[PDB]
Amino acid sequence: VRPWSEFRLTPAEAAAAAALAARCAQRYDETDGPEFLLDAPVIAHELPRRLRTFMARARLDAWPHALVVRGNPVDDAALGSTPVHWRTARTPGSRPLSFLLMLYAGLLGDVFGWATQQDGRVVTDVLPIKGGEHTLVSSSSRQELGWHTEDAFSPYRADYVGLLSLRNPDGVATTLAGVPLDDLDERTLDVLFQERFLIRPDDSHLQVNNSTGIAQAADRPEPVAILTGHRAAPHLRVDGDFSAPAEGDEEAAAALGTLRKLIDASLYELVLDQGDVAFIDNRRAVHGRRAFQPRYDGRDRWLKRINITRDLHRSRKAWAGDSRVLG
Ligand SMILES: NC(=[NH2+])NCCC[C@H](N)C(=O)O
Ligand SMILES: O=C(O)CCC(=O)C(=O)O
Ligand SMILES: [Fe+3]
Repeated sequence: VRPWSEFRLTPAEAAAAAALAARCAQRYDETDGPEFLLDAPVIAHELPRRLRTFMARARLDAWPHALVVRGNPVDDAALGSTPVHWRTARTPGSRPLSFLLMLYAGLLGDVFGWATQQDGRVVTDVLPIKGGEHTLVSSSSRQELGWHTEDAFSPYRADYVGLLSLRNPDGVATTLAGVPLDDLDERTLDVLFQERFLIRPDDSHLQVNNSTGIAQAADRPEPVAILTGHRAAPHLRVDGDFSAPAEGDEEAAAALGTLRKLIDASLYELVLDQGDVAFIDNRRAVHGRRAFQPRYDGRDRWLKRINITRDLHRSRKAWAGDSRVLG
């Protein structure tokens, strides 16, 4: 095999991890509180050793687009109905699973949120919101969520995007694609490495997607490269919807157009069943979500998600209130 690295917890490992998260949910008032934010990486050292070994070695592999952990138990009855909105989605039934995601994430890096996304929460919610079916945000449904680097507009975007599937009864697939190196000619590749492209911020950073900097990003975007790093294993920064060539740059336009078609043709599906966790490498792969028909009956697809950077100090310029919410 697969383009991702997969780990399946044994029942005993899964019980121990869940018990750990339960303990944290008893001792800490909230997942995004400063106390648990600082303690979670240390508490994570108590997770099962086989899981910690996987996370430590897999993060260092050069190939995988995602780290996938399967087999966390989720009791639908204890979980309760899927919320109608992210504002009210911190339900007691989902609380321990949110702490669990935080613990797993603490093995990979430093977690943060965005002041302009779900009220600057660190653990956020992905669920279908009635009326937002044909939008370009993660609460869409009937409209396929086009592939994208998470927060491509920003130089402080996550290195990893964590997704915990609380329920996915219809098996809706997350979509993934890597750099199509096997099909890019060297000239096209060279152009993609140059600062000849524009990236606007996606709609989830707009004021209409929050309760009661981003402006200058979609209005006066600075030219940026789509590919960086090693020619033979580039890092990727693109958004299928919000990317564009520099004004009048027909050679960059042709390179982006080619890249769109190659990623479209190489997109593959990863189904996160209930309890599955995925950490998507936001530098090697773009990700999206297949279109699906929302239910609105209380059992809709529901994910918790979290942004992870290897170095919070790389984003010092963007620290808003504290270091864990970027502006
Ligand atoms: N090309 C795009 N649709 N980009 C935006 C992706 C959705 C974004 N990850 C969100 O949480 O809403
Ligand atoms: O809907 C999914 O499975 C992924 C959503 C997504 O792209 C995100 O919020 O990072
Ligand atoms: Fe995304």
